[PDB]
Amino acid sequence: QPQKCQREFQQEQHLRACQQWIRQQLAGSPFSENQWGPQQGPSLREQCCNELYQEDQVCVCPTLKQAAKSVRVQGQHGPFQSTRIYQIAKNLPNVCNMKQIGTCPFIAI
Repeated sequence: QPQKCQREFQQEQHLRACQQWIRQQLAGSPFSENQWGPQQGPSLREQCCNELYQEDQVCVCPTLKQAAKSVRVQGQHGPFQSTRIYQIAKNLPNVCNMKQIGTCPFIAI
């Protein structure tokens, strides 16, 4: 909503490790050893948890909704990914406390 960040976050410094680790929750990524998911890329949470905060708190959200909106869809995939994509992107600010105030206090989805 706030362009002050929605204009600086999407300007040319969106997210990836944040909107990418979630992509590892599917078959959209390879696998080798054991791990919560991205065994070959475990360094994504502590990375995104920062790569999402590095843009300040005015970017932590709802701006993130962006990097999360393009976490999969990119033309028309109907209501499917966003559902879980969000149900798994809502636990990010839970273990990556990056929103003290409450920009995107979503979860009841």
